[PDB]
Amino acid sequence: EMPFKPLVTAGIESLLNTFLYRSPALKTARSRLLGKVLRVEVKGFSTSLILVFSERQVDVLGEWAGDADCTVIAYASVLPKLRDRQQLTALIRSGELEVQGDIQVVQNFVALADLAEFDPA
Amino acid sequence: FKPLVTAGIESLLNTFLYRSPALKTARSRLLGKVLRVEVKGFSTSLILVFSERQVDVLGEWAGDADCTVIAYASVLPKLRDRQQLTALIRSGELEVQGDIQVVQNFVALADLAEFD
Ligand SMILES: [Ca+2]
Ligand SMILES: [Ca+2]
Ligand SMILES: [Ca+2]
Ligand SMILES: [Ca+2]
Ligand SMILES: [Ca+2]
Ligand SMILES: [Ca+2]
Ligand SMILES: [Ca+2]
Repeated sequence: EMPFKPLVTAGIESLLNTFLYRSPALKTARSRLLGKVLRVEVKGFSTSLILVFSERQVDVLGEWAGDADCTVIAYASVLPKLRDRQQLTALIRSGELEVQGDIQVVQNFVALADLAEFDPA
Repeated sequence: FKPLVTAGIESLLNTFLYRSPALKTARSRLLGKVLRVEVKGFSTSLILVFSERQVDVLGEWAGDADCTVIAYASVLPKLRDRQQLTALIRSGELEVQGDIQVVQNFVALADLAEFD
């Protein structure tokens, strides 16, 4: 029997790495996140998601004893809305997404996801 | 993006439910069943097709499901406890269409797959 939570964090990590780190065209967009710790608190879920950005991959953890550079709090249904910085600004303004710490981290993350969709690799 | 998401969900479900040979008789209750999962707020459906070897997940399905479940994402981790599924249906947190036995068997299997 494999516990559920580590399987979920491993799955998210695999998805993020294939989507964001596989293409070398995105290197300059990923550089903006190097060394950043982004904590994601999904409302209604009892656990946190912590994304640690390095040069060759992002690591996803279910716990983090240290400091996060940016912390985002939102319901899961906000994720398909994070299409670009415009939508991100509207979500912050409406209170659908709450940001603590460095707002630039989540702006750079959303910008990277936007470019990852643009880039056909 | 959709085939990457479904492949990830398929891998998660198979490692969680299909890895242990001890669960074979519990999985047999779902053989040939199709379970559609509509996560509220998301534009796409998740379709789970149960076979003896594995569960297959698809993002698109030209067909009917034996059972369809509709809920917000936060209700999804509450689906590994068979005794609370009735409470979720009663509270309206989980809406069920079609054959209720399919989701009951799925939750019973998910409960047996995990130490509390
Ligand atoms: Ca890792
Ligand atoms: Ca501190
Ligand atoms: Ca830091
Ligand atoms: Ca976009
Ligand atoms: Ca791409
Ligand atoms: Ca049966
Ligand atoms: Ca259990």
